[PDB]
Amino acid sequence: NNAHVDNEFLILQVNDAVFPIGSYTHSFGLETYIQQKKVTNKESALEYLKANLSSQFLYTEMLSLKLTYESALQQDLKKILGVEEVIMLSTSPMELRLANQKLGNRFIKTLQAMNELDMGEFFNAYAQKTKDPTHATSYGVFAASLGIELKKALRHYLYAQTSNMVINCVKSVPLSQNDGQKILLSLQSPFNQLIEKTLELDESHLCTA
Amino acid sequence: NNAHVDNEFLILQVNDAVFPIGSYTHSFGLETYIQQKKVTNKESALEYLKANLSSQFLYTEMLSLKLTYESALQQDLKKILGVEEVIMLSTSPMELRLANQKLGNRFIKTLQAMNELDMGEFFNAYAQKTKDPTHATSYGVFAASLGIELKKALRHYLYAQTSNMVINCVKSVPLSQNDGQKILLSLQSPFNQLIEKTLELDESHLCTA
Repeated sequence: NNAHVDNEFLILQVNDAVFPIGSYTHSFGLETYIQQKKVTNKESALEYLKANLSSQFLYTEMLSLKLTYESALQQDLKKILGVEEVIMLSTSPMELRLANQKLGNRFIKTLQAMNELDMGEFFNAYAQKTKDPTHATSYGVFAASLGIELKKALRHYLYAQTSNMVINCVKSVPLSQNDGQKILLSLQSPFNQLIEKTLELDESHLCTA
Repeated sequence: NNAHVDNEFLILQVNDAVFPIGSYTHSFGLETYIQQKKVTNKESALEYLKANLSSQFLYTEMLSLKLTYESALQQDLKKILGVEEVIMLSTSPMELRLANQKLGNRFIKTLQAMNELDMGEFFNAYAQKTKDPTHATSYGVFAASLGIELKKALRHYLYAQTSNMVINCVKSVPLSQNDGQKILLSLQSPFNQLIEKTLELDESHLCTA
């Protein structure tokens, strides 16, 4: 059914800022750091981003993507829903939880609206049953369902999220556009460290940051 | 010098809509098609996009990217400048030519502002000598200079440009966001056809559409 679908383009399409699912929620956490004088320049923005990437973003978002990808390969819907339950029961404040659930639901619905894309029965079942989807967990199931390699799936998702984080810093601090690009370049080695760490973690580390 | 640079992330970074070089110029050509009732819905937008992609966008933009990539591998700056000369002497109207030159200059300058990225001597020389850079021609030299595979370089550039074309249609016609995503999905096979055709063409085809 997916002979006309090229995963090499589809992975760009679903990570594009124009993929119509709403804004990522990283700006929620950043808002306090600017008002309270912590993030003021390129250097302190870089510090904040490295710290964020290696804490909650790693132990919740990135890890959850890996876990639901791996569980989807095993057709273990119970484990996927279990992961989503842990995340929901750990996320504060409620406004952020609701924003995250909205984003996950919109990701699933936007895929389903593309009627000429067959997500397969396991994804169909996941979409029918999910109560607390997130962008990362639904994306993990999506990537596994289409046979997209895990490391690649992680790279594209990580870059897209981080581009959003950096542009939030550029607009909110504010910084020059050139400082934004220097930050993104500086984060490439951290990105590789983060992906390698993600592959070492498991359910026992979920939401532990 | 580039041990800390990962081309797999850099190619996403330079094709991101936030890469600070200004807007792509595809909307210039589209403006007439909407006012004059040609592009009115998803189907006619798809028709217009396929036609555009396989005409001037192929025989000027995509081909020029391939030509300057290949010439950069040969360290043939004369041929690169020759390609840019042909394009400049073929582009109408003057407002679009100036917009294209501005975009090419900004692409080069934005790369050069990232002081921790070494583009290499050949790129340095190209940047010193170029008179009529374009985004596609400068990107070709950039990709070859960093050892990014041609097909990959073409895929990321083609997707980014087409995402811009489709969102212009979504906003200007206007269309629903879902129709935009259906169009992008429908263009994946055309994309592969376009890349394969680009690899068959040479200087004798440049600007012939």
